[PDB]
Amino acid sequence: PKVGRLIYTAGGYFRQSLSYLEAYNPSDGTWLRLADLQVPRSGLAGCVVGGLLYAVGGRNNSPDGNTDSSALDCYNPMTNQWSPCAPMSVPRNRIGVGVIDGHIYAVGGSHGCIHHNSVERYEPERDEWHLVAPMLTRRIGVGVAVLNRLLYAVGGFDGTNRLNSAECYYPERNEWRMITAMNTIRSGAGVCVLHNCIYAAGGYDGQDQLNSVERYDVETETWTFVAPMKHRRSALGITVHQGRIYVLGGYDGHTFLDSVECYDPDTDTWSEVTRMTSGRSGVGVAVT
Ligand SMILES: O=C(O)COc1cccc(CNC(=O)Nc2nnc(-c3ccco3)o2)c1
Repeated sequence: PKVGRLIYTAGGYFRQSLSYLEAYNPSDGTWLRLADLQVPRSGLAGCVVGGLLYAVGGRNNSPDGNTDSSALDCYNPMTNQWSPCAPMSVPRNRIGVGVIDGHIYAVGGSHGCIHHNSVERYEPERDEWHLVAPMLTRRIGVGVAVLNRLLYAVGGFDGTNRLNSAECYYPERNEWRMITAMNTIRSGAGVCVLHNCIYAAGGYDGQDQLNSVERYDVETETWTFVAPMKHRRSALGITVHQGRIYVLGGYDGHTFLDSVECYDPDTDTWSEVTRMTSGRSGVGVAVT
């Protein structure tokens, strides 16, 4: 094929919610603009299932109004087209998603002043949503990752407190269990899994955006700091591509970042590999 896997960035915020879909090719550093979202959105989550890109929740924060989204839309790289899917039970801004067994899990997020602890599961082959057990904590700006077929919800804001706690969901049981809490309080952090560990990068602690990064190891059941990113940021996009973590854009209290940093787990170092076509925060990112 002309290209390998690409890192897709959908939506985001800059002065207002965006409809951009762009793709970065790690092999030659080129960016490509694709079909716009049907509705602008930011604070959404992105994931892939069966070669299809999904844009979940978020909100359309515009000059003349704000509308939280319960929408799920699907993008097909093969034809460069967006398709509306069944919507979720409720709008979820600052949502988290994870994929397990080809099913998409929508986690927490908010609707107005409602901070969800609820969680629902989407089955693409049926285009239908079903709620599952709710998290033990209400979490918006929660980070979500999957490890050993278990869904992890990390940090966030419960409506009052910003959290350093994290919990794990066992689909086979439909039970949530708290795990060791992180070193740092983080809402709107970038959370992903890489080489059998969960990473939590950046975020906001209630006083400033963060550049520190920590890693959870399941057999020691502990969170350990790794090399920090060069640029502090919350509401960043994050994904994994061939053994490395990519963080995209974000917000640091002063700027909408276009910076994209890459983490090398073998040397424990971060490098700025490229820049988005324009700075922005709250993007949905995935690789396919
Ligand atoms: O809805 C989202 O996903 C993000 O919402 C955010 C995030 C960070 C800051 C804000 C506040 N909005 C904001 O600062 N807008 C703004 N700032 N500067 C401009 C601007 C500059 C020139 C023209 O407009 O617009 C909203």
